[PDB]
Amino acid sequence: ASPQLQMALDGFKMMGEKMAQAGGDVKAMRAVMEEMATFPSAGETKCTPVNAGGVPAEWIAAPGAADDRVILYLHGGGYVMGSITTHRETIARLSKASGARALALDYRLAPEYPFPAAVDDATAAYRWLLSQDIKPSRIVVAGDSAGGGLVLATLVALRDAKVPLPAAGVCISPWADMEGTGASMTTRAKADPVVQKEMLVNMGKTYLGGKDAKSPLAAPLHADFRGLPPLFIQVGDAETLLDDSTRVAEKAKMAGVKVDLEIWPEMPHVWHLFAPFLPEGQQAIDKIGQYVKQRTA
Amino acid sequence: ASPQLQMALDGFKMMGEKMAQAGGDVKAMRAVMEEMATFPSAGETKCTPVNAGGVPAEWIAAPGAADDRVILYLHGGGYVMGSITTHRETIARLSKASGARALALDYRLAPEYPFPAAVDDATAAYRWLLSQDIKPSRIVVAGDSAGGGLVLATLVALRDAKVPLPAAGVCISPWADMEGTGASMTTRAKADPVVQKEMLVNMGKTYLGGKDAKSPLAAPLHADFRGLPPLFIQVGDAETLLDDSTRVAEKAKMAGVKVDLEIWPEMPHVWHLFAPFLPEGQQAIDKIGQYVKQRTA
Repeated sequence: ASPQLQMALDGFKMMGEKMAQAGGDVKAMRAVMEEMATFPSAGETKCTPVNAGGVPAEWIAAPGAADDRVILYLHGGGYVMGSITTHRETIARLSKASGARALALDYRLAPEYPFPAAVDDATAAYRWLLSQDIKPSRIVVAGDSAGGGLVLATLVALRDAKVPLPAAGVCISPWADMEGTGASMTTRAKADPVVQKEMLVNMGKTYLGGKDAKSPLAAPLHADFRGLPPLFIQVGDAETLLDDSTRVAEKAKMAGVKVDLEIWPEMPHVWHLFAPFLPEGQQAIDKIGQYVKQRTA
Repeated sequence: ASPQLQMALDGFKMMGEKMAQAGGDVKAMRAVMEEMATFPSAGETKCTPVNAGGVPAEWIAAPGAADDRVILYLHGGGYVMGSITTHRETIARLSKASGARALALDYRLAPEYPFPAAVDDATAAYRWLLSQDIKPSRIVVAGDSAGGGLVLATLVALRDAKVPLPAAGVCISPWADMEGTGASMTTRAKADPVVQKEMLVNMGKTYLGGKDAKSPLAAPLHADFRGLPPLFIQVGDAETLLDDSTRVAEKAKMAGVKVDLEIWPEMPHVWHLFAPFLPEGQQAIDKIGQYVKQRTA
């Protein structure tokens, strides 16, 4: 609302500053994000670890979510950090709001497993879902920041490989440009308390392992969008990644894709994560909820 | 349990500044507290307005909560502000954690309705509960800050009037001493982001109506405690009101009252109010749940 928004902004502002303090050290960075993670929904949420075609994963089901309606969820963390643990609360709420069971992927991360390890797990995971006899028309592939990028990458890979595509793709504050050439990397630098050009390019370099920064599957800004299923893109105005969402939305419509873009005024990066006390976070999760139903009916 | 406590502390520090910038403007102050309050539990909580013996009130029942087991909840806000609206969330979490239906009072506030109106509403609300065939052994009277105070005053007044007493009383960071004479007004003044002596003595004066500050039903540190039911007192170590709790716990013990005092390290004033994201918030509420449950078996 705003004393709520201002809690969340100082929230990231502190996350943002412990980030800097970890330096290049990736164990530290991982701990900064894991320390912010709580799971207040745990008590009423069913969690079942599972191997998703060789990808460590977890079924996350809010009460009376359908077995046969499925979100394949791809967590953010710059392709170097995050885990089922950091995003578990958001996924549970998306499950509730959508009446769908989530498969939350623990996909391999950089520097240990650089690009395209993440993409191969996502695709492996999706192909596993089809193997379990879940209809493609009952699945949506959803993710935030890096994982929002990985949603586009994944759909592109799947379409290349000629695998039945899913009912839609949901991108929260997606990261699609590895070089940070977006206008918003300057016009939203003041407003954004955590994502900045330098730290993001550095995280990109780590993901790429010296491979080409314009590789479609790593930087889906530069990917071919023709034939992808409907895309839902939520992004905040107070985001250096605003123009990853604006440019992807423009390019996909031009390619004939059905896109819905929401630019949430004053909201910061993956504001969904502050859902428990930030009304906009839960509002944004309820909109995704409805989208998944109107797409999987 | 620290990136979260730091968000909470910043929360209070923002609130404390908005308090100071209303001056003594009571309309404005009442707006600061409404600003900060949300009700994320609303969707699963049954809320029923009611007149409680000529006191505007609300039944608030979490799922599972029983009709015949009740918390008379008495909200904080220094006897001048707060409402059912400010404390709805904390009250619904106390409802779920305790498996008890709660009655939230919009008790009358100074300076429109100075001391003793709050105490007359409280006791009027209590006797009404009894008129509705709710057994006193199935009642707990619970309150935070000013409302913590009001729990003590209410049990004193009820005992003096020979009204059959409830199973227990619960005081969260209770305000017992109108003159702020405790060691913690000096030893915890740096640590506590929200309660300072000056602002609080001056807020007592508003409640008192120039009546005596040692007045037992206004300052229950000075009340006789002999006869009162069991008390649960929870207070933060990072609180100027810490010694209100320790002093009240020592007097009460000495007067034969079965008293359970918990000092919570680093925690600030009514840290419960941050339960949605602050884990020690929800823990503190979970304990009150267990206390109410064991005291009403």
